[PDB]
Amino acid sequence: PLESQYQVGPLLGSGGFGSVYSGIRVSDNLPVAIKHVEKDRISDWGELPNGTRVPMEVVLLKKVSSGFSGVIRLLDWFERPDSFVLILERPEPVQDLFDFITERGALQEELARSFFWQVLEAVRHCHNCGVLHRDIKDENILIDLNRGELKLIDFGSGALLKDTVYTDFDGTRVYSPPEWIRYHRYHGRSAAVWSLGILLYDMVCGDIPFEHDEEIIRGQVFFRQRVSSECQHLIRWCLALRPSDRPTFEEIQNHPWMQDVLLPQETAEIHLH
Ligand SMILES: N[C@H]1CC[C@H](CN2c3ccccc3Oc3ccc(Cl)cc32)CC1
Repeated sequence: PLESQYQVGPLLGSGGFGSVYSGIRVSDNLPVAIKHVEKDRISDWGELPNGTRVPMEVVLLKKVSSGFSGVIRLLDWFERPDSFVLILERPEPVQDLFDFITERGALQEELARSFFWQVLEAVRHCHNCGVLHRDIKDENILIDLNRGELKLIDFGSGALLKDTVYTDFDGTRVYSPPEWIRYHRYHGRSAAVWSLGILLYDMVCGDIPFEHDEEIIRGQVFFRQRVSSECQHLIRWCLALRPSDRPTFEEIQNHPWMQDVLLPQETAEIHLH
């Protein structure tokens, strides 16, 4: 019944994640995103609790989509003969963090603090649910412009969280940690923290800190914008070369730069209205 339940609108984007369209749920006019993925291009499968063969992406989304959170929720899904179709929440109006930064340049620290805090809360939620995102970056973060609320997208490179080593990685290279570059090995949480350091730098500097493998491995951070000593410190800690020298999520959120975070609505009033 997919074609009757949803009115399809314009294409929003396409890439390694498939093709995503704007949509409306006909039942109640709820704005949705409709994501199509060809079966040929799915290397990663799992099974539901009740147990049919689905993309791992659906497993992971189902695990994180219970209750409210800073993740774009899976509302429904459908199987077609050559594709899967996912129905996702769609905030309106919305802009991804990559475009937002591209247009406004480097973010004021107050705005970066609010945004970074919300990303931490969302990643914590994922980890709590037993999901590792593995591609945390500006283009996988949506901003609900009216509410000042950030939402994580794209679990297509994600995995079940585990305490043992990962030796596969399909995320974005320039957000990938030095242990991946050097050894093709990482642990979930510490690699996530590295990607968070890259993200935070991107927010306050308006560009990523490392372009080449050699710079990632060297791990020396140069600031191109005026950034507070406390923010520089947090970034440098997240980007520690040794995984065990990086902060835990608790330590990031208890860091002095992260004090007195604005609520999402206040952030929208001050910075987005
Ligand atoms: N850098 C990208 C360019 C394409 C869109 C695609 N998109 C999406 C892509 C992949 C997985 C889930 C997605 O979930 C969405 C939910 C809601 C909207 Cl409005 C959009 C998506 C977002 C920004």
